[PDB]
Amino acid sequence: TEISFTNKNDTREIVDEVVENAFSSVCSTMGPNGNYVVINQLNSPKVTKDGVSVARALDFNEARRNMIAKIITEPSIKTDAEVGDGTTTTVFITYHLYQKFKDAMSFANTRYLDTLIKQVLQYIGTLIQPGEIESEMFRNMLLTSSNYEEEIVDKILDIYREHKNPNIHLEKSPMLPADEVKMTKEIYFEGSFPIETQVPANGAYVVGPEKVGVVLIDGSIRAYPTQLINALLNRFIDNPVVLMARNFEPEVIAAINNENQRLGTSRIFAYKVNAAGLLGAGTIDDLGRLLNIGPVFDVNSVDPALVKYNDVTLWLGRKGILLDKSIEEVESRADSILEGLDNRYEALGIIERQTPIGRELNRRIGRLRANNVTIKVTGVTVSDASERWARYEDVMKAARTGQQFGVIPGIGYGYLMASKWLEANVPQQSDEKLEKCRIGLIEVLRAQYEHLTGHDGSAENPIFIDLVTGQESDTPMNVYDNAAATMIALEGAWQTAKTLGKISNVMGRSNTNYA
Amino acid sequence: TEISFTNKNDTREIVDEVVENAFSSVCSTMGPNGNYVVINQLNSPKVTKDGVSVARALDFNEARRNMIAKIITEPSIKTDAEVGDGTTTTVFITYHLYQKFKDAMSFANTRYLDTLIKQVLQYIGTLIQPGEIESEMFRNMLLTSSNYEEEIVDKILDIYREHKNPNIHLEKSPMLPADEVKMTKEIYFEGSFPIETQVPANGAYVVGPEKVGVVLIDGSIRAYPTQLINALLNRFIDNPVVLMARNFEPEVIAAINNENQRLGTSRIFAYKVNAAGLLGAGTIDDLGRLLNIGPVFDVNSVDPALVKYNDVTLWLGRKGILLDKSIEEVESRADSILEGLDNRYEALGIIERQTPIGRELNRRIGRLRANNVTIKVTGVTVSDASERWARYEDVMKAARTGQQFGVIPGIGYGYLMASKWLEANVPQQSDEKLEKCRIGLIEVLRAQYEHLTGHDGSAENPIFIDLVTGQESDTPMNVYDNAAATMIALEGAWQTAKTLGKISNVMGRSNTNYA
Amino acid sequence: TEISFTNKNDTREIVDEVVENAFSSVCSTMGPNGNYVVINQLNSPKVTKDGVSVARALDFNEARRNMIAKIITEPSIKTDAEVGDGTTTTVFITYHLYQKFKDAMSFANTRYLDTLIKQVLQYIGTLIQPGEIESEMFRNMLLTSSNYEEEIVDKILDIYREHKNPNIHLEKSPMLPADEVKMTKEIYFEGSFPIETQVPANGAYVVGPEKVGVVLIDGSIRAYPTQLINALLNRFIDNPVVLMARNFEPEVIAAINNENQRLGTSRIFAYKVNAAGLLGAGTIDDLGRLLNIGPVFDVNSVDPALVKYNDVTLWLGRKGILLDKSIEEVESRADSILEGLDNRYEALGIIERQTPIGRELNRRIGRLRANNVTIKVTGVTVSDASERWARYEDVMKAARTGQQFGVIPGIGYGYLMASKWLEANVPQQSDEKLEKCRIGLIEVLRAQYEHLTGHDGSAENPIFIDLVTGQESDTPMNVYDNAAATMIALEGAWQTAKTLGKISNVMGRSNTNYA
Repeated sequence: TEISFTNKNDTREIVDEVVENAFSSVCSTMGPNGNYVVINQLNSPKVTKDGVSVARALDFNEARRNMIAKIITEPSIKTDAEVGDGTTTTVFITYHLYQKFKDAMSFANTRYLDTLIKQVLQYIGTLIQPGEIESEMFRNMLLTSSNYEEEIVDKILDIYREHKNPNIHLEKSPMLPADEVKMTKEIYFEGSFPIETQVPANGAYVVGPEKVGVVLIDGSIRAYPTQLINALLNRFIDNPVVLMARNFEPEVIAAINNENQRLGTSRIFAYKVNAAGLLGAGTIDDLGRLLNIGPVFDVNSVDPALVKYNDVTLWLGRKGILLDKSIEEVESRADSILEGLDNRYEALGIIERQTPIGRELNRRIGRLRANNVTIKVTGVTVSDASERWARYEDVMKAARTGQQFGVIPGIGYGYLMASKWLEANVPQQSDEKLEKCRIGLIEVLRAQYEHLTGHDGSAENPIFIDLVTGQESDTPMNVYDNAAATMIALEGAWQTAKTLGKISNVMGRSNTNYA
Repeated sequence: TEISFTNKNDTREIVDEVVENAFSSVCSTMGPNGNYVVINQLNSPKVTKDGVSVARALDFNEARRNMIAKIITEPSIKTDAEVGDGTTTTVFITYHLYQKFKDAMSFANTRYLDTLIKQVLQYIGTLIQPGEIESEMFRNMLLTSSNYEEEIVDKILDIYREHKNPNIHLEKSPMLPADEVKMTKEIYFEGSFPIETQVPANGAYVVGPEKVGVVLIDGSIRAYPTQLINALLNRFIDNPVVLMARNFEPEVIAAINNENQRLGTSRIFAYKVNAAGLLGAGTIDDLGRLLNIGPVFDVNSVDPALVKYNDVTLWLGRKGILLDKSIEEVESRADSILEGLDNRYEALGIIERQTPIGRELNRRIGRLRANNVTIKVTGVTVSDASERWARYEDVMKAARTGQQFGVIPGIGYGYLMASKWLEANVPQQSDEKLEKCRIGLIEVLRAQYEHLTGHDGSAENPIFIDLVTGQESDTPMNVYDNAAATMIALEGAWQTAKTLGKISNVMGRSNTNYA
Repeated sequence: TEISFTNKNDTREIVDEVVENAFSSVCSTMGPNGNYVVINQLNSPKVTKDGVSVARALDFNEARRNMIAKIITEPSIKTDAEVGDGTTTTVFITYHLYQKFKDAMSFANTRYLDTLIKQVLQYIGTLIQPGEIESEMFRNMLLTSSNYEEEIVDKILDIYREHKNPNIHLEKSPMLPADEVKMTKEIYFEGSFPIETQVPANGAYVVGPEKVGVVLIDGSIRAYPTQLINALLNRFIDNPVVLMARNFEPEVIAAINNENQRLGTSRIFAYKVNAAGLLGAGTIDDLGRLLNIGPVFDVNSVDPALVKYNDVTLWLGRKGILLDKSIEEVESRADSILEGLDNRYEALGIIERQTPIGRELNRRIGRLRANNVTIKVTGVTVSDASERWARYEDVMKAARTGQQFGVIPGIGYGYLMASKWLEANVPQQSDEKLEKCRIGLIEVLRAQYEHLTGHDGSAENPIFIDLVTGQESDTPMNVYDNAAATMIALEGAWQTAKTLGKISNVMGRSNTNYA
C-alpha cells in the first residue's frame, strides 16, 4: 500500500523497467523467428503470438508498474481496435523513441520533432500502393497462406469481386461440398429490452411489424422521461408505440415498469440505438422517413409522449423489422442508403490518402449498407475444419485491410523510404545541436528494419540500395519481395507511439489517491 | 509502533521531508516544459499537467506526513476558491520562502517581513498593466488551459465580444451538438422565501400579475414587526405586502402568523435581502424609485409595521417582475446603467490596487448592470463534459481577472522589477543585523524568474535585474518578452505563501488525540 | 509475492526445469527395469508403471511451472487419446529434441527440421511391416498389456480371433461374472430427430411399419423444402415419408409446420447422414437401392421438394429397416460386403504407409460389413472394475492399431534404422552449417533405443545401427529379436513431439490476465 511520491529517479526507474520489458515482451513475437508468449489465464495457459493479446496481458504484480504500463499498452490496443494489426509497431517504436528520454528538456527540440514527424507521415502517406483489384491482392492472398488452398484465395476474392465491402461471416459444418455464398440484405444495429415487458416476443424477441408507430426521443436524454403516457394513451391500440433513444437512457425504468408496464400498458418499446455517431441518427432516419420509424430528432425531450410531432404508423415499406438482442431488418428495397450513405461514398475520395479522421468516420458512416455474406468452411474431419477455419479467418482480415485502408510494402520498406527522406532530409541541416542530435536519432528509426531483419541482416544507412531495396521490395534473404504490411499499422501506430514517446519521458512523478 | 509525538528533530526533518517532495512535484509542471504527473485514480491512471490536481493527489501514507502536507496544499485550493489559477506559483514560492528555517522570531524578521512584503505588494499593485483586451486574454489562455480546448476560448471571447460581463451561466451538457449561447434580460440578486405560503407561486415563485406592490421598507425594521394591523388594513385583499429586511429576523418571523394564521387573508412576505455589502440604501435604490420597485430607504424604523402610506396593486413599473430564489426583472430602464457607471468609475479608480473592501458592489455590477448569457457546451460523455466544465469555469475566472482585475506583465518581471524596489526601499542594516540578512534574503524574490527560465534558458538572475528583463520581459530564447501571466494569481498567491512560509517553519510537533 | 513477468533468462531456467523433472520422471518407467512412481491421491497413494498417469499428475505448486507443464503434458495425453501408449516416447523425444535451446530461427534449421522430418517419416512409412495377424498380435500382447491382466488379453484375442473387426462395444460391468463377447445383426450410424414428430416412434424410436416409403437425399437440398405439396402428396395419407439429408438443416426446420401443423397427415422426416467426408455418394449408396432402402441420390440439390417422381409404400426392402437414434438395418444382403471388399482392397493399398485421410470409408466399413460385438467385463469391485475397464478400453485401441494400421518392428528399431537414413538420404554439409548441425542432431533419433536398451546394458549407439538391429531387434541379452511396439505411436507421437520440440523452446515469457 506504500505507493506515494516516488522521487524522481524512482520514477525514471519505474519506466526504465516498463518500456524495457514491455519491449522484450513483444519485440520477440516479431519477424520470422516468431518467439511465442504464454499468456496465462487464472486457468490453464494459452500460447499466443500476436501483440494484441500480449499487450492485453502485460500485468505486473505491483501497483506502480501496472499503473505505468496502462499508458504504454492503451494506444496499443486502440491501434488495432481501429483495425486489427499495428500493436507491435506501436509498443515497439515507442521504445525506440524512448531514446528522446534524455532530452526531457524538450521545448527546443520537440517543436522541431513534430515538424519532422509530420513530414515523415506525409512521405509515408505519399507512397501507398492501395490494392483494390486482385492483381497484387492475389499476391497478398497467395502469400498469407503460402498458397494453402487456391479455393481459399479465389473464394474470398470472388466475394469481394461483386459486392462492395461485405460482412464476411464463416461457420463450421460436417458437410464437404461447395460453400454457402449468401449475399443477404440485413442491416445490423443494436436494440434490446430494458425490461422484458417491453418486447412483444420472448423467444427470439421478434417484433410483429404492423402499423408501426414509433416516436423518437433519440438523443442523450437526461430529462427522465416518465411523462410518456399521454400520447401513449392517445396511441394505445392505434399502433405498437416505440420510443427510440441513444445509449444514454436514465434510470426511468423504475418509472417504466410501474407506470408504462402498468396502466397505460400499450405495446411499448423504449431502448437504445448504437454509440455516438451520425448513423446513430441515420439508420433510424433512412429506415425512418423512408421505412417507418420516423424523422430525425436531435438531443432534446421536446414532444414526448404527451403528444408527438407526427403519428407515423402505416409507412411500412418493403422491409422486415425484427427486434432481437440487437434489432435488425431484412431486405430493404427503398434507396435508404442513397439518402445519406452515398454522400459518404462520394466523400470516399479521401481513400487515396484515407486520413485517420475519416478512417473512423467514413467507415463508421457508410458501412451499414447492404449484403452480409454468411458461408461455412469445411474439412475432411473436424480438425482440418478448425485448421482452415483459423487460416480462413487469417485470409479475410488481410483482404479486409487490402480493400479498406490501403496497402503499403511493409517489412522495412516504409521506414527505409522514410530514412531516405530524412537523409535527403527536411533540408535544414539543424544548426541547433539539440535538433542536430534529434535528426541524428530520427535517422535511427532505421531501427525497426534492423531489429526485424538484422536477426539475419543487414541494416546500415549507406546500404539502402544493396539489401534494403535489393530487390526493390520487402527484402529478407529468401525471395527479396512479395510481402505487404497494412497501411494503418505503419502510419497510425507511428503517430501514437510518437505521442507515447512524448509522454513517458516528460513523466516526472507517480502519485496516488482515490479520486 | 503507531502514531506519537515528534520532538523536534523528529519534526524538523519531517517537514523538510514534505516541502521537498511537494516542491519538486509541482515545480516540475511549471512552464512550457511541463514535466507530467501520473496521478492514480480508482481506475487506470490519469496523466496531468495542471498542478491543482497534483496538489490534490499529494497523498502519502505516513499520518504525520499526510497531516503536514494538508497545511501546505491549503493555499493551493484557497487559490482555487478565489481565482482558480496560481496554485503552482504558491506552492513553489512557499518553499523558496522557507529559507526561514531559523529566523522565526517575532520582532526583527517578522516585522521586517510583513512591512517589507507590504511594500512589495504596494509596488506590485502599482506596477500592474491594464489587462482588459481580449487578444492578451488569448495570450493568458495558453497558460490557464494548458492549450487544451481553444473552442471554449473562442466561445468566451465571443461572450466578451458581446455586452460586458452578463450573467455567465452554470449549465452542463448531456449532448453532442449545439454550443448554446442565448441572451435574456435578467437582473438576479438575493430574495427568497421565508415560508412557501408567503410566496404566490411555489415552483418559480413568480408574482401573478404585473407590477404588484412592494412595501416601503428595505432595511432592519426593529419595531418587532408583528404590528401589521393597519398596514394589513390598507392592503387586505389588494396585493402581497412584500416586506424585505436585513438580517434582523428574531422570533417575529414566527409571529407572521399574527397576520397569516390570524386576521389577514393577504399575501404577506417577509424575508432578507442581499449579503453583506454597502447597499444599505442601495439594494432598494437599484430596484427602487429610480426603476420603481420601492423607495430609496435608508435603514430605519420609519414607516413602521402599523400603517403605510399605500402599497398599491400597480405600485411598480411596467417591466418583467417576478420573485424567485433570487429575484428576476426584465426591462431595466436606466438605473442599472447608472450604478454600473458608478462601479465603472470605481473600476477606473481603484482597479490598480485591488481593494475588495467597499468596492465589490462591482462584482454584482454585471449581474445588476448587465443581463444574461445562458450557455451549454459539447458534452458527449459525463467525464469529459465534467472536464471541459471545470476548465470552462477556470477560463471564465481568467476573464474575470481580465475584466474586474487586470493582467500583470511578465512572470519574473513582476519580481525582478520588485528587486529594483527593494533597492528603492530602505536598504540599511537596521536595529538588528538579522534584518539586514533578511532584506538580503528577500532580495531572493528572483527565484521565480530563476527557476522559471532555468527550464528554458537563460536563468541569469543577478544580471537580468538591470535592463534585459523589462518591460513585459522574462526573456526566453525567442523574442525576450510577450509572456504575461495573470494578475491576482501573482498577488494573492504571494501573500498566502508568505503566511505559509511563516506557518510551516514555526511549527514544532505533531500530537494525536480526538479533541 | 505473486504472479508476474518472467523475462527472459528467468524463464530459460524455469522451462529448463520442467523439461527436466518431466524427462527424468517418465524416462524412469521406460524399459524392463520399470522404476515405479508413487502418485498421491486423495486416498492412499497409487503406485504406477503407467506413463499416462505420471503425465496427468505432474502437478507442482508455483503456477508458473504448472502453467508450463500443462503444455508438455498435452500431447503426452493426446497420444493416449489416439492410441493409448506412446506417452513416454512423446515426453522422451520432446526432451531429446529440446537441444534446440538456441537454434529457434526459421530458415535453415526449421527447413531442415521440417523437410528432414518429412524424409525420415517417409522412410519410416516405408519401414512399416504389416502387423495384422494374431501371431503378430501374439507378439503385441507380449508388451502392450504392461503385464497387468492377461484375462483381458484372452478377451481381446477372442475378439480379433473371431469375426473380422465388428462394432466393438463400450460397456462396463462392475458385477462379478460375465465377461461377455456377443454378436448381433446391426448396422448403426447417425440419424436422429430434429423434432420428435419426425421419427416413427418416440419411446424407443422403432419404425412403425416395415416396407415404408423412405426417400433418400445425401447433400444439401437447398430448395428450402417447405415445398412438399406434391412430393408429399405422392404419399399424402399413406406412410411416414422418411427423407434423409446431410446436416443441412436450415430455417426450414420451422417450416416443417407446413405438414406438422398444416395439411399432410404423413410423418415426414428430415435429418442427417454421417459426418464430414468425401463419402457422400457411397454413404447413401450402401443405404439405398443397392440394399433397397431408397434412391441412390447424387450429391446435389436436385429433385426439389415440389414433386418427386413418385414415392410408393413398397420403397424399402425385406430386411430390418428402422430409423432410430442412429438408424438400424439388419440382414444386409450384398452391398455391405461389396463396399467392404472395396475398402478392403483400399486398405490393401495405402496401409504400407496408411495415410488415414483418403481412406476412411473404413470407419463405417466394419460398422457395415461386420455387424457388432457387445462386451461386458468381470468387475470384482467397482474400483478395479474401473481400473481394468480403463486398461480394457486401452488394449482394444492397440487391437485397432493392429487391425487398421499395422505394427512396426521394434521400439528403437524404427530409429536405429531411421538413422541409417541420415546417411542414406542426404548427409552432406548443406548450404548452412546450422543445417549440418541439424542433421548431426537428427542423428539423435538413436537416443530412444540408446537410453532404453542401455538401462540394463548396453547403450551402444553407433555399433548397433548397421547390422545388430535387424530385424525386430532392440537387442537385449535374451534373444535379440521378437519385440515390437506399435506403429501409430512410434510415428504420430513422434510428430506431435516435434511440435513441442518446436514450441516449448520458442516460448519466452509467462504473463497474466483473466480473458
